[PDB]
Amino acid sequence: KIPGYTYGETENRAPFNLEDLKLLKEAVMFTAEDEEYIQKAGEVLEDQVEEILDTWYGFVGSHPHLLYYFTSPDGTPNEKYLAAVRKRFSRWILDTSNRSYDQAWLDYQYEIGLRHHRTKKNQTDNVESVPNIGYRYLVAFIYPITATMKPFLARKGHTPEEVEKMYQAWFKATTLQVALWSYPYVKYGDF
Amino acid sequence: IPGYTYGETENRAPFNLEDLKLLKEAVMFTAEDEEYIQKAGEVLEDQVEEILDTWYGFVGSHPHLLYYFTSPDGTPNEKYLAAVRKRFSRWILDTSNRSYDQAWLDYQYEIGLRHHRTKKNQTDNVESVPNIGYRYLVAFIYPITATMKPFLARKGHTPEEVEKMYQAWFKATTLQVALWSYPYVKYGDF
Ligand code: HEM
Ligand code: HEM
Ligand SMILES: NC(=O)c1cccnc1
Ligand SMILES: NC(=O)c1cccnc1
Repeated sequence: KIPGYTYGETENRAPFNLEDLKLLKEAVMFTAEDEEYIQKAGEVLEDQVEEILDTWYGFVGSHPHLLYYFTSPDGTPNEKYLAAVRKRFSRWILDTSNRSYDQAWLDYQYEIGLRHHRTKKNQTDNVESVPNIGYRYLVAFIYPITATMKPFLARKGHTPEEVEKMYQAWFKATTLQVALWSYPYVKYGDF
Repeated sequence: IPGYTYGETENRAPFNLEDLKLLKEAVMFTAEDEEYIQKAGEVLEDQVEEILDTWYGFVGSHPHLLYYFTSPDGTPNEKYLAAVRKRFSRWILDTSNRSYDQAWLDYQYEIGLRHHRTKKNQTDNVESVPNIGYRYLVAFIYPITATMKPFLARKGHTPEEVEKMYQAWFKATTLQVALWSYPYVKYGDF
């Protein structure tokens, strides 16, 4: 059992529903074709997760203002916090590819948003860290999380055309999710 | 261009150049991207109309998106659509041609304000829906980025050149939408 991973058993119902999701999927051009290709992406990425995680953790670790969000008050990285989050982050890669984007998925999207936001940050792992991750950086991270995925999608010998379809599905899915995570950040009624 | 007030905004941006430096690092934007975004402008300048038609065609095909240009009776305000189109067209050029400096940041705050209820519908003096839900600005990062790709390949540049121009475009779009969250975000959570 992954500590803190509460998919399917969240405290709250999401403030967005399956009709909201339908319309947001339309805004990111996500269709049944992307459902298929995100699943195929999962098959390609599954045994590569550790190397993907090292790439993403390496990026954050190389910028003091980014590693900042995992630090103790003394400004040093909380290693227990980093490790605990890494397990759930790893599972998120699989979820994106393997879960149906249903109400349970949406409820967990709200949860992940709440956990980056001051509402729930630091509570899952019971750590003393910085209180909030500025929303500017969640949007910003759409780029690195999307673009640095591409070389991994090509590592199993798939053609550039099939890599392109898996990559676009990943881009769309990343964008869709960060959009949802904006909810706890955005003034009530403005989301 | 009616309503276009770049360099002449009545507010200073709440984010400064040090904020921009750090956000550029977050989207992996470097001097290389500075070069390639400028090169993208050279490629895209005389393609703006076809680019606009694609983006407008996407919005027009979805009632929940075209919604944001509608009059209270639910019918599209074509004057609103046309006036915005001119400033949207200029935005494409600005992204490629402006230094990302204080003037640029000031106008980034302005564009955010104009999507938000703070200033939406004031620039063109129209009556339309009061706010554009922030969910859709983030969402639009995908279509605004992805649909640009074919246009960057249309002037005979090499695949490596096209890819670099496209990555620069992706970074810049992401960067800008991040900034535009400011008026939407609960005070102190940005
Ligand atoms: C595309 C953007 C992002 C993605 C896909 C992402 C992914 C994730 C995931 C899957 C989790 C675990 C959720 C769970 O508890 O099950 C998480 C938590 C976390 N992430 Fe992110 N994240 C993003 C943006 C950011 C940014 C910009 C930072 C700043 C360094 C960051 C730092 C953190 C921290 C500190 C936690 C732990 C939060 C807590 O205390 O519960 N994330 N992220
Ligand atoms: C990547 C995301 C987006 C980009 C790059 C973008 C770009 C722009 C630009 C450049 C302008 C003109 C700014 C100026 O006044 O100089 C504008 C205004 C406008 N956009 Fe967007 N936009 C985005 C998201 C959206 C979305 C999701 C909608 C919903 C349909 C939308 C609808 C509008 C409307 C209605 C205006 C006029 C606002 C006003 O009354 O001032 N935009 N946009
Ligand atoms: N490195 C990252 O992008 C990251 C790691 C853990 C949680 N959220 C984001
Ligand atoms: N079509 C679009 O994405 C669009 C058009 C005008 C303003 N903002 C966004």
